[PDB]
Amino acid sequence: PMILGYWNVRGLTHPIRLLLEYTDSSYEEKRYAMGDAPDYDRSQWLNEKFKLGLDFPNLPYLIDGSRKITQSNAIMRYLARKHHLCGETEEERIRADIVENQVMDNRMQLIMLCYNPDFEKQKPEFLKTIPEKMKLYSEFLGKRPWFAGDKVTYVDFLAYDILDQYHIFEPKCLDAFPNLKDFLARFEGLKKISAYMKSSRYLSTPIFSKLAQWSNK
Amino acid sequence: PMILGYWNVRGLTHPIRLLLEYTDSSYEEKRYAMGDAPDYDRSQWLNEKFKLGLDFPNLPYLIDGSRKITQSNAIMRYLARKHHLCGETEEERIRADIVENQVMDNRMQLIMLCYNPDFEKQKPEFLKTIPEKMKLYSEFLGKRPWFAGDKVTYVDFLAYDILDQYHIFEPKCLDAFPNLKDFLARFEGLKKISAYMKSSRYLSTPIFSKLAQWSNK
Ligand SMILES: N[C@@H](CCC(=O)N[C@@H](CS)C(=O)NCC(=O)O)C(=O)O
Ligand SMILES: N[C@@H](CCC(=O)N[C@@H](CS)C(=O)NCC(=O)O)C(=O)O
Repeated sequence: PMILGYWNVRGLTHPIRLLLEYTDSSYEEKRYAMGDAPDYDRSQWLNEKFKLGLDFPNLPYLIDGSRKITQSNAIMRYLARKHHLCGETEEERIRADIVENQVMDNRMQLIMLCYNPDFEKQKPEFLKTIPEKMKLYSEFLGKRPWFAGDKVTYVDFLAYDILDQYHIFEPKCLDAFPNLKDFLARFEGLKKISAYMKSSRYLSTPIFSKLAQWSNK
Repeated sequence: PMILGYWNVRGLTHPIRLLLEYTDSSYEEKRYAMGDAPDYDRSQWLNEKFKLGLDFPNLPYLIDGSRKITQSNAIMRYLARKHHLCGETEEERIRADIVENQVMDNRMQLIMLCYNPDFEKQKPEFLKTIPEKMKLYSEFLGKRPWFAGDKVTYVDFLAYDILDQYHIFEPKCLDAFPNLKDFLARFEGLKKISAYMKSSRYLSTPIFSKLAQWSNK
């Protein structure tokens, strides 16, 4: 089988776990654990970081036979090409390129606030900003059923993830965008997905390490 | 022609400027300026940020007639596809994806150092880490002429830039790494790049905005 390695956290690997399932990949995961405070030992990983033969060692990684990959986006694109889940048209490619990089931006912003020592001070001004981030998702999708077009592509996995996360963080952030909420239910309703969500392998939380101030446990 | 817009800095757009020159593209630039401390006015951009028809307004943006794109990597890929500078085989495609992503991480690490009020006391820890980053790019290029393989692809633009920037930060960081000093000279040796480095348009520094602690003027 293929081997997925990551922390025993949702982090940024939710979209890869979901694509592996949707595509019926035959895989196993090694979920590394971080020691507890104060130290938050990372030795379970560090001990083999440089022994897997990865060009640029990092988590997540994917071993797929003789193919070895790091960087979540490259893993996602690798799977997308393997299982034909890319945009077919120039327009679809442009939309997937954009979204793919927009979700990373929006992710880094959440990670930054979340691991910010002044998280409580920070919520307030950060939440005033969500509505305009959702609007931009909302208008981009418009009436299309999926982000690049007429077909589910790997970016739907990235966009579902990030929208789901913003929603955990601000339950009402989406009341004003029925099309986003509609997107989250169309996505949760794909066949292998609904099944994966009721399984032992499913991990929606925690999101971050115990380092976090949010969704850290 | 095509319109590229970004700040009047190198920032994260050096690779696009290079790619437009290497490909003999017809293009005009809009270089936005920002005020000086203490409030660093961004009003030149802000006045037109929501007036361009951009899906997710941001800098850099590229406009190619109908097509309006944001996110640097999406602009890079659009230019790559147009001018056939994409990997050709799967092996080239994975190497491209990884590098693209590895570049952005190494770039985010430098930006975070450089925008930390603690620059000076923090810098010496940052320097200790460089040798290991460069060894990774080094062992990855190996003996290949270019990053994805035997031909220049869009990723050599992303790689030239991040090696060039770290090289400006630590002039001696590449001494142990011949294939990289060499890569730097092969790239610069490209006809249209060599031509462009001497032109009126060339903008090497500053790299960061007036806010940074390093290379801000
Ligand atoms: N940009 C990388 C993020 C890599 C990264 O930041 N990995 C964190 C987990 S989110 C890590 O623990 N890295 C392993 C390491 O550096 O040793 C990706 O998108 O895959
Ligand atoms: N992930 C984006 C980063 C973009 C970004 O943060 N843009 C900066 C300059 S590097 C900016 O000034 N944005 C202007 C704004 O927010 O209105 C990219 O790769 O293009």
